[PDB]
Amino acid sequence: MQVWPGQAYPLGATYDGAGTNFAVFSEAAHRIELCLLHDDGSETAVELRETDAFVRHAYLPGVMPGQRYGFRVHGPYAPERGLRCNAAKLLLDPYARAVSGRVRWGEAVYGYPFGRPDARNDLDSAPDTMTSVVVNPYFDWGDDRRPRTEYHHTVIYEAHVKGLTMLHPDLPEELRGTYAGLAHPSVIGHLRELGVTALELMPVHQFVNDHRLVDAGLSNYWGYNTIGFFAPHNAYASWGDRGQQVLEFKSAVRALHQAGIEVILDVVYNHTAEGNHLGPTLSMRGLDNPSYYRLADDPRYYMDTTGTGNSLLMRSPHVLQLIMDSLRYWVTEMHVDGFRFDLADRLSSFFDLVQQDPVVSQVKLIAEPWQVGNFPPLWTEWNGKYRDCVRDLWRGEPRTLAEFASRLTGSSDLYQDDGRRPLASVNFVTCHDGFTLRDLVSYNEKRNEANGEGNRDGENYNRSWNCGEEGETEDVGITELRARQMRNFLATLMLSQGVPMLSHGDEFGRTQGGNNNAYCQDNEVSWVRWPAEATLLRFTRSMVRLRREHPVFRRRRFFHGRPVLTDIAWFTPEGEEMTSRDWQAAHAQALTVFLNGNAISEPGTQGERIADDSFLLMFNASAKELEFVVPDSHGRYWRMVVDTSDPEGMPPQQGPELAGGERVTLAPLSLTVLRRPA
Amino acid sequence: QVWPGQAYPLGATYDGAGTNFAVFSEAAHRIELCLLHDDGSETAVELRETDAFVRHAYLPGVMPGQRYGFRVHGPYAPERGLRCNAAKLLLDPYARAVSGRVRWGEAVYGYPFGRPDARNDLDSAPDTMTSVVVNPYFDWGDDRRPRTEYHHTVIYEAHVKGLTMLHPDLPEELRGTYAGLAHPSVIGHLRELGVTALELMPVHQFVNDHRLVDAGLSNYWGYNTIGFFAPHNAYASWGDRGQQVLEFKSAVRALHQAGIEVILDVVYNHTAEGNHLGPTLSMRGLDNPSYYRLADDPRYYMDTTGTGNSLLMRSPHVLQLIMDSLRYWVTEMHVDGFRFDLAATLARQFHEVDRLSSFFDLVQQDPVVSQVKLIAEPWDVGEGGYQVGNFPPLWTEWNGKYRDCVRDLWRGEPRTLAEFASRLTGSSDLYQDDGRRPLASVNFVTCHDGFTLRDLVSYNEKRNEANGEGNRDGENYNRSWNCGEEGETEDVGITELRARQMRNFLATLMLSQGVPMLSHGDEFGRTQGGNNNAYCQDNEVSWVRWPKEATLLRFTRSMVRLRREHPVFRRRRFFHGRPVLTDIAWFTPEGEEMTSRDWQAAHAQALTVFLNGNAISEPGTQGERIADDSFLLMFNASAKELEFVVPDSHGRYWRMVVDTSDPEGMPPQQGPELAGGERVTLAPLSLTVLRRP
Ligand SMILES: Nc1nc2c(ncn2[C@@H]2O[C@@H]3COP(=O)(O)O[C@H]4[C@@H](O)[C@H](n5cnc6c(=O)[nH]c(N)nc65)O[C@@H]4COP(=O)(O)O[C@H]3[C@H]2O)c(=O)[nH]1
Ligand SMILES: Nc1nc2c(ncn2[C@@H]2O[C@@H]3COP(=O)(O)O[C@H]4[C@@H](O)[C@H](n5cnc6c(=O)[nH]c(N)nc65)O[C@@H]4COP(=O)(O)O[C@H]3[C@H]2O)c(=O)[nH]1
Ligand SMILES: C[C@H]1O[C@H](O[C@H]2[C@H](O)[C@@H](O)[C@@H](O[C@H]3[C@H](O)[C@@H](O)[C@@H](O)O[C@@H]3CO)O[C@@H]2CO)[C@H](O)[C@@H](O)[C@@H]1N[C@H]1C=C(CO)[C@@H](O)[C@H](O)[C@H]1O
Ligand SMILES: C[C@H]1O[C@H](O[C@H]2[C@H](O)[C@@H](O)[C@@H](O[C@H]3[C@H](O)[C@@H](O)[C@@H](O)O[C@@H]3CO)O[C@@H]2CO)[C@H](O)[C@@H](O)[C@@H]1N[C@H]1C=C(CO)[C@@H](O)[C@H](O)[C@H]1O
Repeated sequence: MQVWPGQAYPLGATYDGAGTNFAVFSEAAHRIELCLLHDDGSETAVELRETDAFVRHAYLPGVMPGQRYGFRVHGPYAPERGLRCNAAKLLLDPYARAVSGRVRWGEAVYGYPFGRPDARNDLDSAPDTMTSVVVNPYFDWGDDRRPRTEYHHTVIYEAHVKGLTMLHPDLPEELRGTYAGLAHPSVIGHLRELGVTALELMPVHQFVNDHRLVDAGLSNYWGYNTIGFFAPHNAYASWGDRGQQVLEFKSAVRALHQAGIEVILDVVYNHTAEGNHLGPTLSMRGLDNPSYYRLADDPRYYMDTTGTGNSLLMRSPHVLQLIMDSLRYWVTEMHVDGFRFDLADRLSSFFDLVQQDPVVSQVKLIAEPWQVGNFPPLWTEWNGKYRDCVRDLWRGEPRTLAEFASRLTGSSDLYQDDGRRPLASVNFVTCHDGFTLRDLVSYNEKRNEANGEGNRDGENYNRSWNCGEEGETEDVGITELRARQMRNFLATLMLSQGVPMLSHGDEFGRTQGGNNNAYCQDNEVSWVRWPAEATLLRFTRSMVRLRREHPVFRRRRFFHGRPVLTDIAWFTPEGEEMTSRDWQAAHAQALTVFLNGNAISEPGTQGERIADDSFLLMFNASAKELEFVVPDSHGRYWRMVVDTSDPEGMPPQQGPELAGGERVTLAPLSLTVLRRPA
Repeated sequence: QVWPGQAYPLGATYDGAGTNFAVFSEAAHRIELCLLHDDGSETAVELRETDAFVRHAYLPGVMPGQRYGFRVHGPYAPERGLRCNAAKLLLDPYARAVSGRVRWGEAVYGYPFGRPDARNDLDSAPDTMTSVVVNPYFDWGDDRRPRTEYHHTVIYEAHVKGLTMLHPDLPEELRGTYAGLAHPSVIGHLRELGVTALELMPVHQFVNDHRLVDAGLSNYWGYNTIGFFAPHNAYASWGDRGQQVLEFKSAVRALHQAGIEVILDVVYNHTAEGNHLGPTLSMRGLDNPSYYRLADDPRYYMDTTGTGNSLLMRSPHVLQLIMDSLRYWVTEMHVDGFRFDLAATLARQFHEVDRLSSFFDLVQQDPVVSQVKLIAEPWDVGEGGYQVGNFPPLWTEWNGKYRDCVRDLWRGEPRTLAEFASRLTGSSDLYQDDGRRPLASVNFVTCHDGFTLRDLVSYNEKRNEANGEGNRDGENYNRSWNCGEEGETEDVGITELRARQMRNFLATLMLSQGVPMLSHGDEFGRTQGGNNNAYCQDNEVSWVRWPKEATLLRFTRSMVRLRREHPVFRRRRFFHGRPVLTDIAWFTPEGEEMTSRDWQAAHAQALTVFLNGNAISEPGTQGERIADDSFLLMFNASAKELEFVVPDSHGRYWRMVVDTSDPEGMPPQQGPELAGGERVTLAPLSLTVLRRP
């Protein structure tokens, strides 16, 4: 069987039309065998003899897309030195473009014998692991254009690929819960009409169903257990797992771009599915353990800075190269538009590589900072302080107004000194972590007993109010207050400076029963129920529309304040400008903000001045009715455009005209917006 | 008309309707884009939109050929390392084309000549170089990067101007220019010599040092870079307003058509702005603490052994500039590889491993940069940073130990045969343990640093007084022997020996494992009159004199041909040696196996090396066996006639193919055939090579 020396680059299996180049890195390896799997369970093994800077490689003529392959590394098994090579284990190609199968849990997938953690286990793992597959790279994108929606026009919608469409009645059964279902015109239509410009997907890199969850009757639903950083998770594909999942994902991106929607991927580079020293041996632990993972003071064991078993070695050059090769691959070959990272001196070279890379540095780079306000000036960040503060406003925490004013206006205290814009602030009321929007107005405390960890998992301080009853209620008064509270949250988010993120299904009032950490619930707890929910839907679409049609809510600069033209002003509910004393009043829970649509200094794309209507934002988060006074001349008139006290949705319902100096009564825990054209 | 534009890419990008301008500075309070007109006047525009400290604007209607520059308003505080000074017209570090030349006066300095810590408010615009907007268009046609594997590579280091300044076939307009490099007479000379890669000495735009100009000298070699994205304008016949780009591309396109790669000597470790008394041209005025490694008293600059300043290699925008530069020269200028010098002098507490870790990380992972030829000059042997053998295994290196050892052997230095055997076979002791191939050692006997080949056999000591530093510059320990007289001679005996010695060096280079590098003009026996550091000699000291069928050229062309025809001299694996076929064997001149006693004897100055051509284990590109003839290399590094016995069975015949003591050149002359067991005497300081099928 013909074997040529081939190329050390690129890494992985590269098909050229007549054959396939294989190249895999290990500096611990003594010998590396490429194993070609056949459909009958047999193997043909061929040595990767040619080595260049510890990359072994060979080109194999006649090897074609669809071929299943793996690697066997012959090398030391010395855990006291951090070496865990075990040639009985068929290893996943870290660069695999497609991964087939699933893990069948048993002794074979572990590298140690089932009595002793530091001895060696000799059963062949090949029939019980996932396997890499050679991919044909061809895909006709036609006129595919990346939307390149600027941040001040962005609305992010975080969605789970399976849960978003698992119960959608317009889709055929085999598209439901799949990548292809994302391409369905009904799903794309709903995202379009919501005003969504960026679909952020929960992890789509090939991950593993944790043995712990499988053994407990659960499954890894969210996917924060990556094993394949180049392969789209095969369980979300209905077209098949031998390359077809690549085709599926690409056609989903292509359909979303035809609708003008960006694809952002949640990517999890901080750990892998191989876990701690008692986890399985599937790819990197068997390839080169000290080069990939951060090892403890005792090299037998793994630094676990996240709770997820292990930690990638961020100073290691082939870890950095893999991460970058992966980001470039998802942008350049999968046509995604950005990334959401959790990197829970060590990150310095990583940040250096991101910043200078001409492909990656130009996509949307969104960070989970957990480090709030400390990512480099090209990163935007999830603003958890925004979430906690807005949650505090509407639950009545009694000194929130001063901080809420900052969060409402882009959190300058967090980003201005770094040299960023308010658009660095990704604001959100809910996400996949914690309560859904409806559970947040319905539960004081989390209900995660179905996750099998004794209610020890998930956030303990939810900053939530059940509105008078824990859980589901018959009371129409509670039900209506809950519905307004949800409107308060959604409206606060769409009227805030920064970049707003919505959590899939919140536009429908999705509930998880008070489960605030549903990572392991691949069932009706989490799946979107497609459709009272018509008032919430109408209210959300119109709130997104208001934001889209008024630039003063989405400025590129921080508000200037009063110069010693005024672009923003703060008033008491009785209509007097607010003093420094006013900000500390203990039961200060109400406020009027004036936003001056005549005072937007940022030019538009061709240098033109940007003009807008002006607004009055009246917040009552006391538990009582309050009279507000429109601060203005008695002859100037203001149109009420938002009133979250309206049970039918204002918007889209439109409101009365108000004269300056005229009193208006706001219901407890309510928001009203007025719109004088100026 | 001014639009916000974009912060990426950095520099002036022309789209067809106008030009985007983006420049980095963390220290600036305001940045003014200045647009110079041919009458000296300026139209200033603020770069108001700022993003991660990149200020940018798009100017519709601004066209290629537009001269521009930056003025940074910001703090002048040398105590804090801030040297922003809006009176200085600063260069765009990303300038694709730099026009003009520095006119040395007080206006180009950030400080007044009496007080280094005061601010100099003179306008610098009439005395500095200016950046030029360029049209990126170029029709490359069928252009292909040769991607010549290392085991087929013959490098030829050349100075753009000196290579062709005196070439009689070129019209005067082209002599010494990028256009000159593309002349069919120049390309044809390289093709016939066997050259596969042309390594050009610094072509990045550089500055004529004030200390040289105020001495009647100039900067000829160019290790004083100011523009890392622009081809040096003084090497361009076509003009300096954008044409220098087109001319450089023409040269690369012409060389690729002959199948010759371009390697660029690149100097990223320091700039032409020098220490705190140097001028303020680009980066010192833009963001001084971001660009330069500053001393603990930030007024002052850490340096890199006496160049003046040192780029901050841990700075993200320094790394981005270097990577952008590398990518630009590869992707758009189409060059094939780089020779780096990353030397610096760090204070005790800091280490080179942490200074360059990100840089090496960046280079290894980048899809474009990591796939071109990456050649490093190591720190020199004493002042240890990255010493030879230490660069990461993706890199190849100038092997200075090869140079020293082969010079010592043909000098007759006492105990050289041991190290020589190692250098001759790829320097296994420098490259085998780190996982590299013998192709990691760029071998050479001469380069632009030190003596030319002819001077290496003509002088015991350097003569650098014309360079203006009292003979203190350049290497003191050349490992040279003048063959019996210092300087030129009319003695026929010393001339014969000098010619033989030059064939010894070239034959030794071409038979050694590794990648050979030739120094331009050594094929014509170029001389510098014993000047061993001719960096400031832009004159007949340095330029190549072209002949008007010389023995040396004929001998060199055929030695390169000998290597190209026989894979045993350019293997991809280190020699296995004895255990088990035997691929290499070492013999005394009397013809018996070298023991460990023979390598260390004082008298050990002569060797017979056997190279087994049926023992090449590494496959070719389609997995087939590589086969070659077998060879005997007989070295007489002693100073007497010496008898060698052919170490072979009693009835096998060998062809003599190299004999450096033949004065008409062998090769290409064809010698006789000898039988195993025969005695043949070799002249002192001579080399004979025998070939058997
Ligand atoms: N960067 C790079 N360098 C190479 C390669 N092949 C050889 N080198 C070098 O050539 C020397 C001799 O290789 P050899 O004749 O095959 O002699 C080798 C070979 O017979 C065998 N060996 C080493 N590695 C392997 C391997 O991976 N597979 C097999 N089948 N044999 C190996 O043991 C001998 C001594 O091995 P070394 O100490 O490593 O010394 C090696 C090694 O330094 C390569 O593919 N890439
Ligand atoms: N002509 C000129 N004036 C400058 C500049 N930088 C600051 N200023 C002026 O001084 C005001 C205070 O600036 P700030 O502290 O940076 O507070 C700024 C700053 O944090 C932010 N920001 C404003 N423009 C930009 C920008 O272009 N890029 C980024 N990343 N942030 C900006 O908006 C806030 C309010 O800015 P303004 O309303 O415009 O009001 C600014 C502006 O009038 C400049 O480079 N050129
Ligand atoms: C292994 C680990 O699984 C479970 O942890 C899951 C979390 O409950 C989820 O909240 C989810 O966290 C991710 C966030 O949703 C996301 O926003 C992102 O930032 O990454 C987060 C973490 O990666 O994903 C986790 C599952 O992927 C479980 O609750 C947790 O207790 C489990 N840790 C056990 C594992 C062993 C070692 O294998 C021990 O090290 C630990 O002490 C165990 O508790
Ligand atoms: C400024 C510096 O100019 C002279 O230094 C030159 C060297 O003599 C040349 O040999 C050449 O060195 C380069 C190598 O050829 C090359 O292989 C590469 O590795 O880089 C080397 C250094 O870049 O190029 C140099 C000039 O371009 C001169 O001999 C030297 O004395 C001069 N240094 C003076 C400058 C002042 C500050 O401005 C002080 O710091 C020093 O003490 C001065 O001596």
